[PDB]
Amino acid sequence: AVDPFEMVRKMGMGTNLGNTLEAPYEGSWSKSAMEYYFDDFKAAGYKNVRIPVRWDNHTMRTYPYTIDKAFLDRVEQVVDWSLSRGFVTIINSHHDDWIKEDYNGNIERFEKIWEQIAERFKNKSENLLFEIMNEPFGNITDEQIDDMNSRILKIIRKTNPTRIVIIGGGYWNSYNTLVNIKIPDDPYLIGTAHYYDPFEFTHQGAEWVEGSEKWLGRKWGTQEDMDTVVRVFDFVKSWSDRNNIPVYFGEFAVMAYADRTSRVKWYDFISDAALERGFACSVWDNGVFGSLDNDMAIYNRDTRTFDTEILNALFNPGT
Repeated sequence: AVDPFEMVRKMGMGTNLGNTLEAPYEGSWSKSAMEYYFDDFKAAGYKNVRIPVRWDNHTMRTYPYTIDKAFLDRVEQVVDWSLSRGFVTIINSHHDDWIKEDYNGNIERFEKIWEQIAERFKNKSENLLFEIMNEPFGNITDEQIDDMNSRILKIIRKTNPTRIVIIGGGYWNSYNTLVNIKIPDDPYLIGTAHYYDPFEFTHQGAEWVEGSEKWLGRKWGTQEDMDTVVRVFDFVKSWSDRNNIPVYFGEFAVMAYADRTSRVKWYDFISDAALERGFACSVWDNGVFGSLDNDMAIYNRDTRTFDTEILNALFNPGT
């Protein structure tokens, strides 16, 4: 039982375990979870690991909506690796888009998932954090997002009275949305946004983004570019102060298609701006270097090395 604002301190700067467990089946995308990734992340200086989890294919689609024991075991094993090394560890539901596309029909099932997650991990260390829903988008409404956060939080608190829960809002956990959510009356909470602004810069040539090709060549680094990030982070910091709730940037990254000076600068400036204000961070890393199509990578899981230049920008002040 720990104050959110200390937890955000301890979290400092960290990483996602990208395209791993949130893929339909583990290994269908980037390489499955391995114990040595955590040794490497530790040695790199990351203080937290966010672990995306897609529960869909491991969970029954009829009552009682049970999660395959095997799959919880697998996730418990990976979480345990994280907690063992002293990481602040975060599990969520990610890419579970079925609940976003038909909130009304599916909310029973989502409730059941989170009941079971809450149960299995009830006894873990306080450094295990639950994050309710990655990136709401589409059909689901703001009202429904607020309803969900309150609903699911309640289910979690039955078995996890004091574990910190992370909540955000719609439009891909935008900051614009975070600032307007209805915060449940609970003292163990953190709010999150994902920062990918400007989207056309950060996602240029991303193959899964219809129209990406046309942004190729976009640079980033002007005075105005920088001012915008500060103005937006101030705005988020004010919300944090007003509502007495810490802020967490669960994802940020840039396609390797981006001009190399622009790319590294962007990582540097976002880190330095978030951390200046006491925000926790987890950098997005999908471990993909070829094709550039799919590259938002830092750590190569085969060669067991890091894009050192970027890694340094995350931890150090630029100029």
